[PDB]
Amino acid sequence: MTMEQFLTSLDMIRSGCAPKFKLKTEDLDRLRVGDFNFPPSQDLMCYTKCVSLMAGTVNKKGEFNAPKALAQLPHLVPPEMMEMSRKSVEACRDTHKQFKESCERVYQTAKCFSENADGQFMWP
Repeated sequence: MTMEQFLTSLDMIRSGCAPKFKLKTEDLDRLRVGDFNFPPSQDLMCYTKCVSLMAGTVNKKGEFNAPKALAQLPHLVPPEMMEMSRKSVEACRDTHKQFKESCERVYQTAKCFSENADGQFMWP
């Protein structure tokens, strides 16, 4: 995937998930630039789960699958973002073990990616 394809994919992924929830545009804008520094609603957390299910990086119980995520990266991010993503997969692989509820498990993992990111992080 090229950078141009990646940037557009963010909108396409959002379109498959956002209609299932009641979400604020301002909250989606913040996640889009990797700013997870605000309290999320349950709907926003479950949105992150929907996006991750589409990516194949989590199961329906919200358990993050690090080997599978590493294998999926070429279908998720451009070459330019691979190393940063590999680094965040490793740093954030066990975050889900601290939570029991599936949407929360995914949201906290995504928040960890955003915080561990050593470059710009973008969420669909």
